[PDB]
Amino acid sequence: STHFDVIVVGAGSMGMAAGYQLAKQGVKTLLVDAFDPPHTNGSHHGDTRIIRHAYGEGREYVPLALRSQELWYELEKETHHKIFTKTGVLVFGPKGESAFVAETMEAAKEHSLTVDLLEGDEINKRWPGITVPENYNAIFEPNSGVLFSENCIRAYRELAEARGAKVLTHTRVEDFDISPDSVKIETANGSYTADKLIVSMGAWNSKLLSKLNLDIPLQPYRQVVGFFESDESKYSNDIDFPGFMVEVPNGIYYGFPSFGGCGLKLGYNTFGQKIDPDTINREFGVYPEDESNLRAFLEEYMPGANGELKRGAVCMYTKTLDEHFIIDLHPEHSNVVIAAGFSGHGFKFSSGVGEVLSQLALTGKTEHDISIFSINRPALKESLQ
Ligand SMILES: *Cc1cc2c(cc1C)nc1c(=O)[nH]c(=O)nc-1n2C[C@H](O)[C@H](O)[C@H](O)COP(=O)(O)OP(=O)(O)OC[C@H]1O[C@@H](n2cnc3c(N)ncnc32)[C@H](O)[C@@H]1O
Ligand SMILES: O=C([O-])c1ccc[nH]1
Ligand SMILES: [Cl-]
Repeated sequence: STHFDVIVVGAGSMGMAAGYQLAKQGVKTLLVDAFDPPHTNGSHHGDTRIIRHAYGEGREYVPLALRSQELWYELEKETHHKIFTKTGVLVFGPKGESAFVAETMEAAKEHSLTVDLLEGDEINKRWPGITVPENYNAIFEPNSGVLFSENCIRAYRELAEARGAKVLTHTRVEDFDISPDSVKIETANGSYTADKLIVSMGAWNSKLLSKLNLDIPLQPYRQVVGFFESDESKYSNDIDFPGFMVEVPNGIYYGFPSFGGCGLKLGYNTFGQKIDPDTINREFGVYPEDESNLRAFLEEYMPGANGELKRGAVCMYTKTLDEHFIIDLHPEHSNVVIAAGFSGHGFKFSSGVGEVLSQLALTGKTEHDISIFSINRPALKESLQ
């Protein structure tokens, strides 16, 4: 005989943040997760995540990125877990041949963000360890950096539970039963009811949203990252090697400086295997592209960090057709909030989204402008059953 004010299905990056925001307000919340967050089955492991402010995916994300940054600073002061390191983020690519680089620069200009603009040999000179052609240009953002994503979720969870939130782990939600005055979920461990529901199952939204009469194109992608033994005198966070996201002819790559000798971490963002979250192979190296795509980049742009592979991780992106998020109320149920399709670039915003989700669930509205994340926008090609 236990109901709840709000139920969060999927206590990961977005869900746990929401749980923390709700618990802080004394809202009796229940968070249900198929596993035990943080874990290595979803989209939040791999240890680190980049947070950028000058948004190359679109300047409309800036306000949320800035609020998220402030919230990350708040979390740092609230927990013993490490949350953020200001490595700065470097963005580069061939001059005049990168929409990403261009939009990043424009976003920086339009929002009066503090950035450094350099090109060619200036890049190589400032950051020994980086070798780009003379025709390359870049924009460096000194105030953005790296988030320790697993620590973020763990901190949010510990804070939320301490304030009353309940977390039901290793419990997969299998169905939903929504009424105008309440919401109900069904699991093998029991059924639960509340006044409001927040759906944030990550990669699994592409399989379970149909249970909510929603037909939205969502494609999960297998994305790997590798840690490589590197020249610490050049790639360590200690010597200010920055986090980065760059565009080269074959696509977009991202990386992190070596922290305490863990080695430089690199990822190839443009490519990934289309998969099912329930049958995805989470072993690094099973596909020759896993390690080959990464070394091809390192050999050309960061030769000193192309050493032995120290560690590998397999994680998932969940893309929408326009690659913009989905944060909105269910079109037929104002008491249901949806957080989906973060298309590989949503963790940095998770703190902000947690606040947005909490507001939508409790009031049906949010102070933040989330118009570009509308669940009813045509660019999504959504529908119902
Ligand atoms: C994969 C990846 C993503 C990524 C990245 C590097 C890699 C390799 N680097 C990033 C970066 O530098 N900066 C950034 O802003 N984003 C970056 N990303 C993307 C980001 O990690 C993802 O967008 C984010 O983690 C998405 O969060 P979301 O909360 O959607 O996904 P989750 O953390 O996986 O949580 C979902 C949870 O729900 C649970 N679940 C699933 N099914 C069920 C059912 N049936 N019942 C109950 N719970 C369920 C999962 O267990 C999971 O915990
Ligand atoms: O959003 C990002 O900064 C990012 C890096 C890799 C995937 N997403
Ligand atoms: Cl994602």
